[PDB]
Amino acid sequence: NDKCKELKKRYAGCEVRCDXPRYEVHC
Repeated sequence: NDKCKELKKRYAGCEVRCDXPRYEVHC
């Protein structure tokens, strides 16, 4: 699963922290 890699990477211009099952993203 490449989805931390690439949420961390469309939200490049925003805030986004992935930690295993946790998906943080402020965009």
